[PDB]
Amino acid sequence: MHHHHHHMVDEILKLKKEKGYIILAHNYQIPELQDIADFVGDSLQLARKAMELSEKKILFLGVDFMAELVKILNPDKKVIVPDRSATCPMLNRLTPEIIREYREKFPDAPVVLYVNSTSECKTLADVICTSANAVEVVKKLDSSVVIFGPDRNLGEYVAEKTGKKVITIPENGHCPVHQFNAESIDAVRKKYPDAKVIVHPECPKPVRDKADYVGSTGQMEKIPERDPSRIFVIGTEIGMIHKLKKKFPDREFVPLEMAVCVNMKKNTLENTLHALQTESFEVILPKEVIEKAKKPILRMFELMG
Ligand code: SF4
Ligand SMILES: [Cl-]
Ligand SMILES: [Cl-]
Ligand SMILES: [Cl-]
Ligand SMILES: [Mg+2]
Repeated sequence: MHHHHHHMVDEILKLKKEKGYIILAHNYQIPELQDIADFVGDSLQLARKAMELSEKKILFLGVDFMAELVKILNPDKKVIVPDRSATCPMLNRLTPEIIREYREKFPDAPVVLYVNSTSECKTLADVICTSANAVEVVKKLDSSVVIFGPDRNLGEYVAEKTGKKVITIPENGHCPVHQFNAESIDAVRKKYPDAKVIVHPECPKPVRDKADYVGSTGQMEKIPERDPSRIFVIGTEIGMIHKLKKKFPDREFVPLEMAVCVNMKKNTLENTLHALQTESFEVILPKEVIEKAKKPILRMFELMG
C-alpha cells in the first residue's frame, strides 16, 4: 500500500474500534477493503454471520441486496453502507408484478428467490437461497415444480442437480460479470494441462460443463483444502483471486478471464472512511418489508438443518 492509502486504513481501523462497528465485506470488494474488514465471505456466510454478531453497529461493504438482508436479520441494529447505489443489475429485472404474474400463471408452485433480489421481491418469496445452498433448499421442498429467479443460469443449474422443473423468471436474468466464453477454458487446458478449473454457478452452462468444480465463492475457497492442485483457474469476479491467493499463498490462481463487477467496486477506501466519520448511509427498510421478508430468509436456514 501507498502512504496516502496507509493513512486512510489507519483512520478506518481507529474509527471502527472507537464507534463500536463491525465491518462485514463481500468477497468481491477491493483488496484494501477486504483487509480492513472484520469478516469477508459470500452471501450465505455473511447472512449466517449477520445472525451471530453481537455489535450494535455494522458497516457493510458489498451491494444493496446483501446490506438489506443483514438489516432484515438485525432490524434494531444500525447498518450503514458507503454508497447506496451499489446494486446488482438483476434486481431491476424481477419485480413484485412479475412474481404475482407467475404465481397466477403457475399456481401451486413455490417461489424460490435468489438472494440477488430486491427486499420487496423477497416479501413474495416462499424461500430465499444463495448459490451455495440453492440445490439443497429446492431439494427439500415438497413440490416437483418451482418458480425461480432472477438468475436463469443458477435456476438451470438447480434443475440439473435436483431433476425438478425450475421455471425461471424473468426470461433472461443473468450476471454479466460471469458470462465467460467456454473457449477460455479450452485455452487454459492447453496452457495448464494439470490445473483445476473452478467456476460460479452463475456462469453459462457451456462454461459450467467444462469446469472441474462449480460453486459459490465460499465453496471455491474451501476446494484447495481437499484438492492438492498447484494451479487453479478461477471463473468468477476478479476480487476473489486476491481472497484465494491470501488464503493459499503456495498455490497459483489464474483468472479464467478478467471480470470486474463495477458495482462491487463502488466502495473505496475514501468513501468507507467517510461512512465511519458520518455514520451514513444508513440502511432503512419499511417495517412491513422487514416483517414479510424475514420469513423466507429464516426458512432458508430451516431447510438447511
Ligand atoms: S458479480 Fe454479477 S451477480 Fe454479483 S453483484 Fe455483480 S453483477 Fe450482480
Ligand atoms: Cl415444501
Ligand atoms: Cl429478462
Ligand atoms: Cl497454500
Ligand atoms: Mg450521518
